[PDB]
Amino acid sequence: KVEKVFFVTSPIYYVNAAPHIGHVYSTLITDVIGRYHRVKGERVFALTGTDEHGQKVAEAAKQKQVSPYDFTTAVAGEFKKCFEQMDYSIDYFIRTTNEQHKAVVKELWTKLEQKGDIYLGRYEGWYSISDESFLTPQNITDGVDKDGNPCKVSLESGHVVTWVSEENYMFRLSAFRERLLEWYHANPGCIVPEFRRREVIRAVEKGLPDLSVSRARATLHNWAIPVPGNPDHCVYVWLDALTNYLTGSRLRVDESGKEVSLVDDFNELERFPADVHVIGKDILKFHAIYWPAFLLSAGLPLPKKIVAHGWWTKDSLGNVFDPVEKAEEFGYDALKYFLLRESGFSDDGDYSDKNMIARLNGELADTLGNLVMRCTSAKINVNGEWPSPAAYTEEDESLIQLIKDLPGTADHYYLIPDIQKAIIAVFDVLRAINAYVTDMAPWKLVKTDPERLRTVLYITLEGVRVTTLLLSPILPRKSVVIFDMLGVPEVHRKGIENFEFGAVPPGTRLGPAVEGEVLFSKRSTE
Ligand code: MET
Repeated sequence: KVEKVFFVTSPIYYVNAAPHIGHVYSTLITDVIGRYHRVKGERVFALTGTDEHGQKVAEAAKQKQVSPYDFTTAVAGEFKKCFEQMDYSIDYFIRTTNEQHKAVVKELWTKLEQKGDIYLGRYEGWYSISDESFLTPQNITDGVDKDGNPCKVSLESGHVVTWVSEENYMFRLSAFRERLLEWYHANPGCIVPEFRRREVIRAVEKGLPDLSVSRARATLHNWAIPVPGNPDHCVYVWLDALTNYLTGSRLRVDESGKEVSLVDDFNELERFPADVHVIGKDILKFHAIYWPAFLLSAGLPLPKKIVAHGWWTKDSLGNVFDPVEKAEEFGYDALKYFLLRESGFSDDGDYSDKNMIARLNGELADTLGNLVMRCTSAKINVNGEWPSPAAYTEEDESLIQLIKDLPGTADHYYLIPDIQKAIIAVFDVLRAINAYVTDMAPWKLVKTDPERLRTVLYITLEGVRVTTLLLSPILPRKSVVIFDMLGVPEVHRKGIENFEFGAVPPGTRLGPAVEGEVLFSKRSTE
């Protein structure tokens, strides 16, 4: 197609409470996608951040008896600390309190208004403050609040809903039904997974109401962006929030990660529109309906892909999963592996300690770690080098073919994107490499047929190198330890050139050994 910066985003999270696993998972997926495109040698801009305005946040700050400025700044700081500890490679962390962001929101608003797509009207209806979401009466039901009093709750989330009757600026969303439908039909990969795409089409097929994009300022505790030309109104937190993707695309960022300039025209930085928006299923409508509608109105290009995973962007009754405690217990790369291996586009995942140990011991230690140790062992690799292969048998070639096919396959999965499938494909090949090794018994060959061992060892090292390269966006620190052990030069650790079989030449020396070297140490079953 065209050469631009591959632009991948995560949602920006409400700062009403501390960061937790949902946020870490969403930002993980964004990080992995970005990392894979970097190892393909593409330019990448990965974006994450915090949603800091609105009633929900203001009221959370009121509950803690602190000013919104101090509260948002403190919780935003917790998010940054958390993501730093998680060892992501995110290019920029945006906050909607940022002054440049507010300028962008005002430019976008003025466009919608000049286009004729904003009018003064009224919203009279249900609203979820916890989700900052307007709801029809079909999407609420009966429940209770903390006081046990009967109340209405959202069908979507189970949060308490309230009736709102306000003069509001309205966006003409109803006018964009046909164009949104055209967009879904013409780009059948634009929403992932496919069943969520089908949900969006059905919802839009039914018809769209107009959307309130302002609120009376008192309702918001004056914690929002004023509407241009009307200081009695505040911009809807979601229109403000979605705009973070446009803002991010227009920020020049220095080496320490501070924003230093806002460009006038997004084309200047070549990021917009996003190639992938990573979201949780709870915020699908905002990204797949509202967002493209605003862009169509403003005449901005639309995103290429929205991927909605099965977790809730935001969710205690005596049940905890602390990301850092787990990572300090089992390792950071292992935890990341586990989260991405275990969960597809569903809540069907088993996140017990029992299952974590099984995958750690089974896949990372027994399948991958053991293979790395065998092909670098002094016992088997007596000369500590990549040997030069002799002639290949049919069995050799069957394995070589699997290895040559693997890049093209994982690449497709990464681009869906479906990271779980990309992992399963790589491990299928690791399993095949192990079976080959068992078959050939290279420990026996050292004594018996040194020439045969050359071939078997070479194919093993090259299968390990390639699988590891493809696993490196998922296991960034361990992929480095593995490449060091194999003695793979830095240049061969990225680029599509190095997807090819045979990229590291024979005679390459292995890295230095360490006594009792741990790649993935097993954990007892308790
Ligand atoms: C533009 S994405 C906004 C997401 C929302 N703030 C949330 O936390 O769920």
